[PDB]
Amino acid sequence: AMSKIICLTAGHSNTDPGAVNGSDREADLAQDMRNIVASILRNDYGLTVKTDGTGKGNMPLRDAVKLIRGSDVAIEFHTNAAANKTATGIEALSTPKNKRWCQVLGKAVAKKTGWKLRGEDGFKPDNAGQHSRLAYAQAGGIVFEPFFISNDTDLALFKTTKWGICRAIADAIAMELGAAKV
Amino acid sequence: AMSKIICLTAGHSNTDPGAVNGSDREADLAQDMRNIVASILRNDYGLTVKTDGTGKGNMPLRDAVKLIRGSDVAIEFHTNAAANKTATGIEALSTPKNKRWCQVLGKAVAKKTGWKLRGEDGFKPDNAGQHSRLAYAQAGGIVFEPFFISNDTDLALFKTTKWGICRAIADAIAMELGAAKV
Ligand SMILES: [Zn+2]
Ligand SMILES: [Zn+2]
Repeated sequence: AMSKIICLTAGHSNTDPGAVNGSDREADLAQDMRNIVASILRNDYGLTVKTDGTGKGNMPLRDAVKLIRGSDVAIEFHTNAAANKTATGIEALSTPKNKRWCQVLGKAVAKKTGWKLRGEDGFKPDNAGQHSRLAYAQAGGIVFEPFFISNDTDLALFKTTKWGICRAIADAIAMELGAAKV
Repeated sequence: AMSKIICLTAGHSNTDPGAVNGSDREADLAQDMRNIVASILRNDYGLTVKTDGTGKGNMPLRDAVKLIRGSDVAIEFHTNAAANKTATGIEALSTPKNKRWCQVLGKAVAKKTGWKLRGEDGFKPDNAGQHSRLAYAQAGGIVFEPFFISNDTDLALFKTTKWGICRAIADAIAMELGAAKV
């Protein structure tokens, strides 16, 4: 696990913040997910994590893809959104190579939240995907959408259990890599 | 600053979360402040920080005061609240003896955000106080309330710039303790 490289990035930016629900912005939620998961992987496990920093995300695709290629797992955090404010659940978009990783991530979040796993236990393939960062998924990264920002109830749960959810994600990544806590 | 000790805690708990504004809760914002500032002081400045953990707060007073007494500076993060939803500004409650630290913190946040300083450049004394954790300030800790959760505009600013606000706080603490800015 100490030879492994985990890439974590955040979708969207301060100027183009993705989906919004009130004063909650996708860009901000994605920044929190990337930062918290990164910090736990580094602190609790001493693992190598490469990121697009601690600020907002939306690293240029060219640069992102270079990071994807240099890593063992690469995850960009996003929130889902629908006009239907009852739409709910967890999904991760990637190539079939990454199905197991998508399922590990999705299950980690489902256990903590009771949210529904969409797709195949949280996996949706790139060949059928529609996304602003579909190119990231096509390149072998994972576009992870743990919840719909448009779902007020799920968003409230996320906001009240953010650190616990992100710890579940970090712990699941470490477990899959066989990394013990340090 | 390498031999100094900082204490950081958070107000309120998961099931008694303090003031709320929609699905934003004081306990959760306080947890973010405490965790982000602590992580910057530890990871960027290499300083020694004592905390009530990475979860929710409301460490018992007997325990909290042990940390206050064993630190060079001790801050519990809270949010202010009012019936008047346009009430605004920064305050830090502590003993008179501890005025300078309160003003350092408040002015740092004012510079970053443009928020108004309440009291004397952010300081308010423990001897005229009304607060659930007044006893934390009475012991010479600092009950820090950088903004009113009840103010939609200021809460939104916190939400969109929190990592910068928390870095401004961490920088102010480090520099006052003798460390070079990072
Ligand atoms: Zn997105
Ligand atoms: Zn409070």
